[PDB]
Amino acid sequence: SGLVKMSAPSGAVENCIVQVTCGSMTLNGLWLDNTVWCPRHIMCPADQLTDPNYDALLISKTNHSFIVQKHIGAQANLRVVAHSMVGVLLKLTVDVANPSTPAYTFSTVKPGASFSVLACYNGKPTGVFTVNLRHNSTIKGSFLCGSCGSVGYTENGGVINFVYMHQMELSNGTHTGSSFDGVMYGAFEDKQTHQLQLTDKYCTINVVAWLYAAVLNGCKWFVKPTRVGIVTYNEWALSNQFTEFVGTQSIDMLAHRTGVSVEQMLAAIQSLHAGFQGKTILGQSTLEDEFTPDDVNMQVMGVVMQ
Amino acid sequence: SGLVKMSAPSGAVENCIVQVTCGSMTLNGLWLDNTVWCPRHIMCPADQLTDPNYDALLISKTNHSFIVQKHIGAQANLRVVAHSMVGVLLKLTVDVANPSTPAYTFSTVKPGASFSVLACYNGKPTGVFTVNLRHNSTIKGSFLCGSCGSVGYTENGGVINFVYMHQMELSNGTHTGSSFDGVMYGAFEDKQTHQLQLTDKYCTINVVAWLYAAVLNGCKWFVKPTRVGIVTYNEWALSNQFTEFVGTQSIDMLAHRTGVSVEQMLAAIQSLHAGFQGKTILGQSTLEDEFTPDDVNMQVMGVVMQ
Ligand SMILES: O=C(Nc1ccc(N(Cc2ccsc2)C(=O)Cn2nnc3ccccc32)cc1)c1ccccc1
Ligand SMILES: O=C(Nc1ccc(N(Cc2ccsc2)C(=O)Cn2nnc3ccccc32)cc1)c1ccccc1
Repeated sequence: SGLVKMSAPSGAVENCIVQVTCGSMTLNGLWLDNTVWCPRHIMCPADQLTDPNYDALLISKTNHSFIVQKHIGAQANLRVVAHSMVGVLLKLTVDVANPSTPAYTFSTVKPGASFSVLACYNGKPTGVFTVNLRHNSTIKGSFLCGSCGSVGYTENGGVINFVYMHQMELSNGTHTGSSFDGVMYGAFEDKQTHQLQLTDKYCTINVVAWLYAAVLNGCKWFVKPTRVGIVTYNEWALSNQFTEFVGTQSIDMLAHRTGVSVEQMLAAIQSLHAGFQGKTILGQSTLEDEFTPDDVNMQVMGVVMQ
Repeated sequence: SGLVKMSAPSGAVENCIVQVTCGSMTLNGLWLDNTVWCPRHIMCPADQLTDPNYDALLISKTNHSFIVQKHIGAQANLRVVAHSMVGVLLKLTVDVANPSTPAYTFSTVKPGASFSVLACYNGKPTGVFTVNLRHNSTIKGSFLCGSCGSVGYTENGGVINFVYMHQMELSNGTHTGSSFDGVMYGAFEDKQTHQLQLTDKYCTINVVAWLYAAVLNGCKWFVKPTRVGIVTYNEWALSNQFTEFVGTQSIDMLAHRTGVSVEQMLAAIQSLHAGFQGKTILGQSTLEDEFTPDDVNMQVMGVVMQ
């Protein structure tokens, strides 16, 4: 038992991290087969950060402009033989395939989805943590400018699913990046201008999963006979910065295991949002919305007890 | 900017995880050079878990009693050629040295220290997370029964420092294990009996470090001119389940960078302990005490807030 933020083991991703340098700027890249991916803003000189013309920047560079180095493991300097833009990514073709390329896929995750982040600095892995794609398609991470190129991923049956490359800090502790098709998560441009974020929202179904985790972990004081219909909850959610609830099979099975109904949990959310009354749930006095039902499922399998 | 629970990258440790089976019990082991470590309760029949005779169990086992397999990466079946007891651990000697043994050390951490955990199941790494050794030398982690043998570690300069091997769950969300000298953390025996947990406390210096991280991230509402001397706080701490504050250079450094004195932070603690007044710090409405000063140092290095 217990519930903690858990990341996928990072070894397979660590073997793919490299350092990329262009002019005075350096950050991290991801080396898969004969390709190195990094943010295109590596090309931008410090004085043009507000107004980058990436098309001009691209063609002002030669292949030799980009120095690519592998520092950890089987150390190497990698010759760049082509460079092109893929949305807000630079795609550097190099003359050697990464022999440690894992089986992999690319995906774009949806708000409410969790993934692991390998934080990197100067081409070396430095930390691992998990985030959730926020309703406004930001993430709440921990980064420096030198951490750009850090990689978000999930893992399933030996296959690494690459979903995020770190691009920018939008505001304090608020970050965004692109999927590997080069599309930036959310309504955000890779430039150094104030950009307004859409309002964030609690991910209801994640909150519900977390409350079920709590109940399986013996924490149940918040469960009452009180029920709220999904239609009534969703109307309330629109006025209180929660997402609308749509049930899933995974939630249904958690309800089955605990004997606590979805309508009870939605009622608990409404009460708890008004206040925790000096009490805690799984160590917290705020609603937790970054565990998905799948994340919870992985960490439970106890019999409901009490 | 941003502050998240960060773990050390796990790849170096992943290469050392194996599966160990004895009779019908299987769990995880750590393979370094020609040695495999695992909890000694792998020898115990299900029906003797209340009062195992580990010395008699050891004698009844042969080297052939133990099946060790590497299931990930370079797969292997490892032949056991010796077995001996090391406190609450078994030390198996195998006939093949792990070719991927990292530079490593062993140490035993003190209450208030953080370390990373690679959760494993049937000899396969499954997840990474960070814990803090509690005041009663338990940890608040996330483990299932097949997770025994999972490994706790830190990184120090390309050296893996192994500090924990998971042994048991004491109560919901409460765990302990041993260092690799085979000494169990805390007052706990490796038998299936209810054991008394000494009362936990808030680690004051960690809470202080967390408050400093908040200020460095532009969260400052809790800072007042109010001060409380160290000697006075410590008197207060004894009656309110906080550890005594002893100053360190790391904390002094944070105080200097933020211009907020330790005494102001201890005052904030006394106040926040009474209640957060409907406000939040770094997203939370409870005092966070599992970030060490060094954990915080590594995630800060932005420049001046007001
Ligand atoms: O510093 C340099 N470049 C740079 C690049 C990107 C950013 N932006 C905004 C942006 C995106 C596209 S254009 C501008 C971030 O959000 C970088 N970033 N990303 N995560 C960060 C966390 C903390 C601080 C900064 C962080 C800022 C600066 C530099 C250094 C030497 C030579 C040339 C350039
Ligand atoms: O299940 C078996 N053994 C076993 C071993 C240890 C434990 N204990 C307690 C303990 C310690 C020393 S002796 C007894 C835990 O705390 C295991 N543990 N460790 N972390 C856990 C999290 C959730 C549930 C259980 C967890 C429980 C059972 C088994 C299965 C087949 C054949 C023989 C034995």
